Amino acid sequence: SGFRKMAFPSGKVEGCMVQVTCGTTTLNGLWLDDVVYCPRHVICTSEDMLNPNYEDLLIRKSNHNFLVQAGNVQLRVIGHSMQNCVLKLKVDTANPKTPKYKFVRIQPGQTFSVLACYNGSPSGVYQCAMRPNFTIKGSFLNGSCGSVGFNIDYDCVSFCYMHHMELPTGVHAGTDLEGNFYGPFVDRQTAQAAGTDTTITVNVLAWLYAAVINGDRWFLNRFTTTLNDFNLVAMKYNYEPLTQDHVDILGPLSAQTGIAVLDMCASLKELLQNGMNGRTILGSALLEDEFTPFDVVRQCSGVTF
Amino acid sequence: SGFRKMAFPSGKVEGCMVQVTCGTTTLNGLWLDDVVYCPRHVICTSEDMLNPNYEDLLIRKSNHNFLVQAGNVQLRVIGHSMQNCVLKLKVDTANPKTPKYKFVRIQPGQTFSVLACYNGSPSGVYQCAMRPNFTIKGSFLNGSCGSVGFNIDYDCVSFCYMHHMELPTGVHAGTDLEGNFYGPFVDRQTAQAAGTDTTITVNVLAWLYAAVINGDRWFLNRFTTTLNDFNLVAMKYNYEPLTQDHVDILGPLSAQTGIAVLDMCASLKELLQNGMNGRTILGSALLEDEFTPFDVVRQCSGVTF
Ligand SMILES: *[C@H](O)[C@H](CC(C)C)NC(=O)[C@H](CC(C)C)NC(=O)[C@H](CC(C)C)NC(=O)OCc1ccccc1
Ligand SMILES: *[C@H](O)[C@H](CC(C)C)NC(=O)[C@H](CC(C)C)NC(=O)[C@H](CC(C)C)NC(=O)OCc1ccccc1
Ligand SMILES: [Cl-]
Ligand SMILES: [Cl-]
Ligand SMILES: [Cl-]
Ligand code: NA
Ligand code: NA
Repeated sequence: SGFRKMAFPSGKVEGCMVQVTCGTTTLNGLWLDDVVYCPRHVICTSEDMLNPNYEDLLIRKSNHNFLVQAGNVQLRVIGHSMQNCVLKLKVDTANPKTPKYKFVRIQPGQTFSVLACYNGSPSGVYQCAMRPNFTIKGSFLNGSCGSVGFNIDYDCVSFCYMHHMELPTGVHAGTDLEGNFYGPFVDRQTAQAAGTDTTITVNVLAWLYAAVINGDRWFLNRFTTTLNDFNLVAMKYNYEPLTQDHVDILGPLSAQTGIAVLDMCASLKELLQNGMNGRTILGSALLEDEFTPFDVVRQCSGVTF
Repeated sequence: SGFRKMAFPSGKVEGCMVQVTCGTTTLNGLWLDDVVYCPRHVICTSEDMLNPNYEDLLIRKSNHNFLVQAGNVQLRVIGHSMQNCVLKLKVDTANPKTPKYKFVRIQPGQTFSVLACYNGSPSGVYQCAMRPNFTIKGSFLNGSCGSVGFNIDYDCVSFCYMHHMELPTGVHAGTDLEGNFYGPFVDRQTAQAAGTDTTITVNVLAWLYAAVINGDRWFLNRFTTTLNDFNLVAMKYNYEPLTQDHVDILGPLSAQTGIAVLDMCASLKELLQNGMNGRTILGSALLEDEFTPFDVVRQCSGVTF
């Protein structure tokens, strides 16, 4: 038993990380098959970043302006192109460690693992959620750009996130691997703000099922609620609305524990209106919303890859 | 910026995990060079586990009673031996993925990454601390035994933990890679209890420095304290004593932030006596003690491997 914020094993991704240097700027790239993906702002100076014209900047660059280094090996760039906010550098050697992979755009609330890298080398791995305001609360320092987020499905790596910037609040923004930002953000150093973040209600309920599975039951109550009445309370505490689709996705956890989804909603309702009274749930004094229903099933049934 | 519970990249360890089957019992082994390490209770039946005589049980086993499977490859066992609570199976093939490694016994308070595995395959990776009562609060299901804990130092994997059992409280116990349990526990299914757990004071202070580095400063106060006076308060809240060695280890964080260690102790003192008043520190309503001082420096300076 036990319940931890668990990341995916990172070896399949570690074997894809490289270092991309253009001019004096160095960040990470993702080497799949014969293409290296990296944030396009690698082609900027420290001065360009206020409002760069990336089209113009890339036109002035030749293949040999991009230094791509896999470990100590030197990769030869034989082509370069821009797709939205990411650079695609064609190299002369396919990565022999290329896993089976897919590029996917995740939805707010879904979780993934981040392999935080500097200079093409891994620093650490951690799990996090795409917030409802399309930011993530990561741990990223200068040079971490080009670090990727991912999920694993049996043997297939689903890449969903490439890191590009930090907004003043310590919050992090990036793109999918097709180069489109999550949220309204742009890769230039002009003033930008994330907008209203809310709590991922379906994930909190998932985590309450996780607590029951692991023996924390004090919050189960005799009350029940309707879906609309629950959302009346949720909205007041800046929780995302719970939809019928969310109810369906919580179905299997409800079946495993024998606690109807609306009965668990009624328990959450009381927690929101009364607090925890200095009690804890899975060691936490706050309601946790970075576990999806599938994250709970995976970890509590021991799914492997 | 940002601060997350970060695990080490797990690829070097993933390449060492195998599946060991004896009779009907299957757990994980660690394949380094030409030796596979696994928990010795793999040689028990479901009935033996009450009070096995492992010496006797192993004597009745032949090399071919141990089925060792690396992926789909079948390893040949050519030798078997017992060191304390772990089995050492000699195989006919060195692991080609063997990293540079060391076996180390960590001390209470120190952190490591756990690569949770089933049937020799990774399920996930998470960071945790050796509690003062020599247990860990992990996430382990049946079949997870033989999963290992580890740290990385540049290129060297320091293996410190092999998982063996769960005590009734959902708490987890295991050995170092020489087979000796952390704590007073024994690998048989007789009644056992962990004993008094306490909060890892030096780690909480580390995490308060981490909060300052990341911009949370509301808890810094004008007060100061002596080391003995702080420990008078700490003991009352079941915090481990802070020693002069702990002060020295916090030195570099104190120098980076400009906050003397005893001034941070004074801030912790007020937090303990007054609570947080519904405030949070790095998103947490409770004081976090699973980060060592070096974990904070690593993550906040971007150390790589
Ligand atoms: C890439 O490694 C690096 C990672 C960060 C964690 C530092 N990203 C950048 O340097 C990035 C490059 C630009 C061209 C996309 N810039 C930022 O992320 C920048 C961070 C600095 C200012 C600390 N943030 C930024 O410009 O945010 C928009 C903004 C600007 C001005 C006022 C408010 C908000
Ligand atoms: C190995 O994969 C598995 C992992 C656990 C997470 C289930 N470990 C065991 O099966 C282990 C084998 C014994 C011989 C060391 N047994 C236990 O960990 C056992 C767990 C069961 C009872 C759920 N725990 C145990 O025996 O604890 C001691 C005990 C016994 C009786 C009363 C209180 C405490
Ligand atoms: Cl309804
Ligand atoms: Cl908390
Ligand atoms: Cl003193
Ligand atoms: Na209603
Ligand atoms: Na004193």
